[PDB]
Amino acid sequence: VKSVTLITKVFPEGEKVCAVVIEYPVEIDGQKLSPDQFSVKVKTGDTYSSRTITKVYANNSGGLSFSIFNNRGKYVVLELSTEDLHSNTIVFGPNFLNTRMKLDYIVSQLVPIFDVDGNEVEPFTSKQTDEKHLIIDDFLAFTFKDPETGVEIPYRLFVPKDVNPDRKYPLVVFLHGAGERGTDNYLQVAGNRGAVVWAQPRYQVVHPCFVLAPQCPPNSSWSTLFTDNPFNPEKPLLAVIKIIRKLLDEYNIDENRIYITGLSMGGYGTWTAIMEFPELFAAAIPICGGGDVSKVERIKDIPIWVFHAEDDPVVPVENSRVLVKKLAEIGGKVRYTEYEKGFMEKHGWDPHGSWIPTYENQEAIEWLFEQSR
Amino acid sequence: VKSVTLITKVFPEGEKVCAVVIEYPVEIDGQKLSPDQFSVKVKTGDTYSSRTITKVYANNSGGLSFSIFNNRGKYVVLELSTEDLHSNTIVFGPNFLNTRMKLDYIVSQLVPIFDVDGNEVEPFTSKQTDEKHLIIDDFLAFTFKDPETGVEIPYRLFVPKDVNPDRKYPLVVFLHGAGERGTDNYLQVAGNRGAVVWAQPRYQVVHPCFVLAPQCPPNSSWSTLFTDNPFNPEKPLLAVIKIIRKLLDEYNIDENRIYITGLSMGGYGTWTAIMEFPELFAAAIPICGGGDVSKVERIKDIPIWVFHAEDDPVVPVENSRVLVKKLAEIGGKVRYTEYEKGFMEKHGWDPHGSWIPTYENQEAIEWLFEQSR
Amino acid sequence: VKSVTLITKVFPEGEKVCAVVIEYPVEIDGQKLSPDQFSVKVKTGDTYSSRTITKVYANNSGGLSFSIFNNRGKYVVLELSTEDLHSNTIVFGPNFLNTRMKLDYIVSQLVPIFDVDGNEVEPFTSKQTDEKHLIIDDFLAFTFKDPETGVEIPYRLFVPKDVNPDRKYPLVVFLHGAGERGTDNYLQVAGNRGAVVWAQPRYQVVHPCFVLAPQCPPNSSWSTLFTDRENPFNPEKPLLAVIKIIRKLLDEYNIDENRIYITGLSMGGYGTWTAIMEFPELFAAAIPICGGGDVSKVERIKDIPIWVFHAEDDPVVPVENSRVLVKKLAEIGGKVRYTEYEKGFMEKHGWDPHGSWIPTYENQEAIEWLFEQSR
Amino acid sequence: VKSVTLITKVFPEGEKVCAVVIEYPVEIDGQKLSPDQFSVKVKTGDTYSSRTITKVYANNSGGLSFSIFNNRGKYVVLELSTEDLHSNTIVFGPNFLNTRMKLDYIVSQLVPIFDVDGNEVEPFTSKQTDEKHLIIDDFLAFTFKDPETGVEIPYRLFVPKDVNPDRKYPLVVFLHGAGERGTDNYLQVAGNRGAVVWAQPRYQVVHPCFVLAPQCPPNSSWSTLFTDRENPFNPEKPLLAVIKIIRKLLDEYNIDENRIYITGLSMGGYGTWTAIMEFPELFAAAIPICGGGDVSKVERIKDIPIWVFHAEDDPVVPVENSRVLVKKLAEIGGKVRYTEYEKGFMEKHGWDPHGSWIPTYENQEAIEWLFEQSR
Amino acid sequence: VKSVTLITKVFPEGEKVCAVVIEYPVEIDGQKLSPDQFSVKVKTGDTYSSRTITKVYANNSGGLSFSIFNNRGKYVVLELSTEDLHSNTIVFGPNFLNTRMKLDYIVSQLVPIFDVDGNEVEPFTSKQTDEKHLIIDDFLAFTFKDPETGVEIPYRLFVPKDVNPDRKYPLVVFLHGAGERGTDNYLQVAGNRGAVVWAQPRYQVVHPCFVLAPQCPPNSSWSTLFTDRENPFNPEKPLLAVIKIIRKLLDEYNIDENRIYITGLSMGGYGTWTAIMEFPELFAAAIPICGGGDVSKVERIKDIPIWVFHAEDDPVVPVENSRVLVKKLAEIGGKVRYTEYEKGFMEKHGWDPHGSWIPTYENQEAIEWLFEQSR
Repeated sequence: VKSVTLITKVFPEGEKVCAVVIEYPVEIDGQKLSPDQFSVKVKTGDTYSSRTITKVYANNSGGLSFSIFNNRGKYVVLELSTEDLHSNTIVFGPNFLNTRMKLDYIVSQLVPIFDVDGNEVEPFTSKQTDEKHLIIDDFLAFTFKDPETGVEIPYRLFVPKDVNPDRKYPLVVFLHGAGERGTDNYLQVAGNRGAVVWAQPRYQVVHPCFVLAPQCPPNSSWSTLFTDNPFNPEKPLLAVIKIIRKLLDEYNIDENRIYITGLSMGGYGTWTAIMEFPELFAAAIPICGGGDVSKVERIKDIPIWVFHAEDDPVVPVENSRVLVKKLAEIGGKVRYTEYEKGFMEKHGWDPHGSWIPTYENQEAIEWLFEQSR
Repeated sequence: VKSVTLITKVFPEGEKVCAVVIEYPVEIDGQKLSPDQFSVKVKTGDTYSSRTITKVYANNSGGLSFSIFNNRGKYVVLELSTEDLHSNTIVFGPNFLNTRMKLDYIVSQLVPIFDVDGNEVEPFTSKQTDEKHLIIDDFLAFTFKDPETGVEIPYRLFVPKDVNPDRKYPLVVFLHGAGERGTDNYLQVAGNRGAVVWAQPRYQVVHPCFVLAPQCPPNSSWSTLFTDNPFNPEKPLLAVIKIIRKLLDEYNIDENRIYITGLSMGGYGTWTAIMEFPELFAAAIPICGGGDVSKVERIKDIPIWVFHAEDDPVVPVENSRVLVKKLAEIGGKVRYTEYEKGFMEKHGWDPHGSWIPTYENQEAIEWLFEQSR
Repeated sequence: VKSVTLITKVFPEGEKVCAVVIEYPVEIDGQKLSPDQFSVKVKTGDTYSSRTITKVYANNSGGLSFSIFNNRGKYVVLELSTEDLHSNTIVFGPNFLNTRMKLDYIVSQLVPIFDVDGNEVEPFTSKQTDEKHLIIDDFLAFTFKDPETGVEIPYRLFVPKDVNPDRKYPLVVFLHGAGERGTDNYLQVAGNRGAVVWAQPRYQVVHPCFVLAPQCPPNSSWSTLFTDRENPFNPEKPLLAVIKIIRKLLDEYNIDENRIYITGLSMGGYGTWTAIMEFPELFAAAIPICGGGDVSKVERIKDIPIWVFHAEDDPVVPVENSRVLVKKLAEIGGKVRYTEYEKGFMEKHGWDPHGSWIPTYENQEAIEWLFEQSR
Repeated sequence: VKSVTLITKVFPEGEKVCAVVIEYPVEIDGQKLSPDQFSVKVKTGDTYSSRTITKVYANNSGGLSFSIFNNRGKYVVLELSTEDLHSNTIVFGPNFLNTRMKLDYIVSQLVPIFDVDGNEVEPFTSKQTDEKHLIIDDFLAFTFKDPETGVEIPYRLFVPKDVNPDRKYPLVVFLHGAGERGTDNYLQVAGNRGAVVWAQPRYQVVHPCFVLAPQCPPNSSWSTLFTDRENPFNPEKPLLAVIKIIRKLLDEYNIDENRIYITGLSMGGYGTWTAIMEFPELFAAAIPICGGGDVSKVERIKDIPIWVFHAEDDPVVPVENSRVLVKKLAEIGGKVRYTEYEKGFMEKHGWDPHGSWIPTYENQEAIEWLFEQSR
Repeated sequence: VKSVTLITKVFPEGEKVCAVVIEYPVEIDGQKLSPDQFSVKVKTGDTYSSRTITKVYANNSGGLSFSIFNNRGKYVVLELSTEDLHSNTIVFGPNFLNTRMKLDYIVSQLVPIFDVDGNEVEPFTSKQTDEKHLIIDDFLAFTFKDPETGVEIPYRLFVPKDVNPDRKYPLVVFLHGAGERGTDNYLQVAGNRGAVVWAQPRYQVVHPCFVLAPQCPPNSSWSTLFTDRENPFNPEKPLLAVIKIIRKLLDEYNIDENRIYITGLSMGGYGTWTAIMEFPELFAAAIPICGGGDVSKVERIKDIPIWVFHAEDDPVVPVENSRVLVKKLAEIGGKVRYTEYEKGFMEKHGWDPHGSWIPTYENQEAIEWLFEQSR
């Protein structure tokens, strides 16, 4: 068997293994395939536990493309349940610091299966020969060192394809994630849909654009939140602005539509970037953060859509209310969606994670792309 | 008993029997009625199986109008569960060709029931004496023969009521449905809410309008999809344009607001009608189809809202993406709602059936009626 | 449709309607019948509730019989869940007096059905036209007028069938509990399996067998239980009458003076203890279920085989009532057995702990044991 | 991997695959094994379904034995739910003829596992390489050729072990039902616990014991049941042959002429009734389960202890068939017992009411009773 | 509130807290009480979990007694689900040594309640103030000092009540299993129904009865089981001591030398086998449950009635241990019975297969049988 390839996809909750794709040396008859023919298990961290296969099928493609008219062949896709316990690639160890386990899978075809010419294909068992990281393999990895010197900032950059080069396109800049701090240049783009949502074909076909997901080192934050008032720019945020300038230097990016959005720490981060560099950004979506209300007047002309859940037990909701109230009463350009108590838990999410429905809200995506300077 | 009348209503999934209405020769006390007093069963096709009665009540009306203040009399309504196995009137036999069984019901009042003057009304059992087809009996049946000659095209036409005649009103033209092909002049209007949604009082009170649901014969399609590139007009679509001209000839229809929408085969159909007759239509909603991207420039000024689910295993989603991407980058007037993988199955629908949420989306109805030339 | 007949049968917790039999104008093939073609409902008391039909079949007998081989005939049997709420015929009224519901059913064939001839019998709906009381209908009804005391006592008696007139057979006499008191001559045979078990074919065919089941009248009781707060151990008129009727039976029938057994529950349990103690000469063996006791008198019963039953947690009749008789019986040289149902045993099996007669009449060992007794 | 062995065992409703034993090249610690490390599947008939693995453990025996103390060895046992749909080895074909499925399994170790040495045996997948028939493999296979009639009769015989050659022991002869007819010499010992119960260690160790289990051939039957519609009570060739083989056994073995017991079910129940009535001199005691009867002949069997079993609602063999023999037996002076399973009792326990042999062979009282009989 | 008393009772799997009784300052009507007015909780070990209250009622006794008739008094009984996780008093520690939890409860009346006087007792909350050990509190505690060997042996002895001093009565001696070893004199009477069943009123009233339940000390065991890897069949000091104490009892009490019965499980099963084989003259009958054997010695026990019990799949004590003694007993002329619980039987009933003492002490046949034995 040529390979068995784990597929990962970023789900509102974070990155998960959603499929295994097995490459056969012959052409499998999908019609006759079924979940009970295979097993897929995940190592954590010393025993394996089962993954629920929900669907099976086939193609000469080898991503997750199902077609009823030819269910075949070389490639067999086993879909996995995203509700499985160990579906997540990221484990939230006991700080504001998550990590991404190396992926450890064993896969077996359990019984013989029929190929297109009606042979049997014999059982096999195998560890994976691959990962493939969906929409997260299309973000370029880069490093930027703040010279003079010298905080290094890994970042991920999505460049649109294939999109006439004598035109300029928006930049969406994203800020994770206390949990997503680190040095690996992956967490920031995998913790949630913050960076990746903008890169989905559904939105790219209609708002082609760049996305920037920089990564804050451990023990630092975007604002002086974790380094002590928590509202001033900290050197990682400082460095991001410079990365933005480099990107406009290097790429056909529309200076009139640089958008910024961020989450929790990256919430503070968003308010802070707009309040310190207010000529730079065309619009903002700060999610469950705070910022300096004495400085709201600087940003009265930036369209902003604020999000926060009422029952956020990590970042008090009042941190959004206060900015929203001041912004609005001074002539504004502000929206505000304050998720009701119980809403989040009703949808199976920690009430801090208000970024989940926010990035799943097509009204807000569309809104952002209507902004300009 | 004067009659027992099956009521049908078109549900997003298609037409179903949702009630039985029994006409008594005296006036029944609804207060005292209950589901366990009756039985309703459906013949398929050689045994009968039970229908779940969910609610009972009464009136001098005899559609499904429940009133708590007088629960009486002549008329007894038994509501049926739309989740029942054999609730659908249409069976999807093994092609791209569905059919509508003749309706075969037996109904019994099981125990004596009380009338308003406190008599008993004795048990009875009966086959149905009637169908009544809701909002599907308000579409006129007509035939059009393409003279010269001679493909005949049955069609259904909803004419608004009662709406000052010295004014012009929009035409909504709908295209089913590979499955809904046939000759009966019913399938097209019963397969799903494609034609009927526009005719609902909720929308008619505020956007009075005509609707046209023509029917494509078997073995043909709207575009050269099923007759072989699948993007050119096939003679049934050709004939529809002529039916549209006849209708403007015959009816006070606003030439500036002829809207077109369609589904799958009728998806291709929609793109095709706009790309070949671009002066004719004011807006379009193509659902899960494709069309010719070399011809997108002709339609750059037609407002279009495209719909497709990501995991459509019949019509690849890329068929919408490609048109959307080209349309947008050339100056557009295009929306796009690409339902996420898992969305459809989460709501109990085959992921091909993206027309179901689309016609259930009040934003899209309203949108269409804001268009004009 | 010729008739619709309610089939009742006495189950451990009393008599329930277990089947409905419809006599069709022609025969019918049951192979093609199915539960969802019919409906069965009870009234209670001004609405109906459904009986759940668990199997449909056909025979030519009219009872419950079914062979895979010939599932056909003019009779269609609809069997009903015995676990249905409204299956019991007897509503337990207060305080200690039960009443049987006049039975009230409507039945439907809902869809056409195939016949042997055929091919279609049309839907019908109907009240019932007949009860059939399976096993209760083999007990002849009689009334006895006690010529010494006026008291009238209705009774039901089972006479064995196809038995040699030249041999003699045992008599089982059953005394019912308070709740079965009445004047209808039905209750005491339908409230539990107390009379009827002895009359089941499974037992009759190995131990043919008369059964006398007397009814005691609503404002007395077998012993001075309900007719005195001093010592409810003395024989009351109804019990005394029962004796005279045992003697009528002996005169009228080929009954074996040496094997007149006696059992009863609760008020009938006191009844049983009182009977054997006041007439030690009469009975071969006794099964007193939840009753009570003249302890001063166990010496007269020293030689009668007795198997006592009671539940530890009986909240109506303290278990100590059986324990005391058994203790004394035992220490005096006995011929006594005693099964005392553990706390919780009854509710575990879904039974009020007072109803200890329920597992007892279901005990094959107990039945067999009674029959190996004699004088 | 040295072998993968299917363990079958005869359960009350017939023979099921209950375990899969894998012989590994080294020993293994079961302390560290768990059900989710393996997979077990049957074919039927061109797909597989899973057997549910309920416990994993190791021994050095190769059978089902497990001690908490040393959960280790080259053998790994995967125990399987006996409630799985595809556990039975025997598919009930029509009309009255069952067939055993050639067995078809694939087994997997899915993840690496720790060994004693060690530390890793890699995943493998495999068809089985062996059946082991637990208890059916102690019955020697023989065929007898009846020299008077040509008929060939395959039979299985259990010979006791570690028993004194100088004493003599009982013979239990089992006659199987219609469905077990055939020519394979396996069916009649695997279809139910009829032969094998007598051969279980729990009983052998208190009542050592030969068991003869003859097979009757697909187009006849023990009595003139299936070979005549006039009176299916006469001995047919297969039964007659069985007698001759009892005599061979007596000649060849230290069997006690005074304790040749006989039981069978259904066609074997008729068989049993016919055998004892036509050869009253031969058998010490009989257990005929759902069979039928020459009533004219019970006088010859007057002195044979007999315990009849039947279910009231048997839809294949009317219960009246047992009732009639029992009634007569009883009134003539007997030595007859009779347990008749109440309507519903069988389905309550999940059993077709015809299979009354199932609770019967599970009755310790019945087994014990047979062994206290003799001439 | 006068007191809150924990009611414990010995259930087949050991002693559980089954009720909580509250003594109120006045009487109370239980007719008006309901489970949701109270709360009951255990500690374990630094949190509490709820006991589920299944019924509330009142009496004037203080124990579990309830009559429908007078549901009233100063005592309020809260009955608790015996299926609750934290109901057992005994935590099974390692390796083979169990310990009883000091008991730790808090109880609440949550809402006001109506009294007889009345009309309101206010909410209260409280630790318990009392245990009451139902049946374990009828066994007097004693210690014996073996004057030949120093060994001290605690024991519990049940003396019958209201019994004639002039007659003599049986002695049942129970030897507990490894886990009940200790020095507390409680374990061996609370770990299972081994001692206490004989002491239940249901049995006492038909077979009055002493029960001796000795405790063996944590680092030995009745036979040379845990004190030698050569042959664990010899009498160890603790067993020897037990004998001397049987003799003390005979001296001190009206015990019948002809009916000293003996039973024990596991380590107590070995104990039982060893006892009767080394002192054949002493015991009338034995029930050894999952134990093991000096096979060379069964000839001395040839005449002792013995009913052995073991489960086929016991993973601690191989069933072959019972099979071997039974086989020999049988072939030598016996007086031996043997019930061997089938594989799966135990787990089906929710029991570890080693605990075969659980169904055994629940077997009325076994109990009755022991009592018909004598010399």
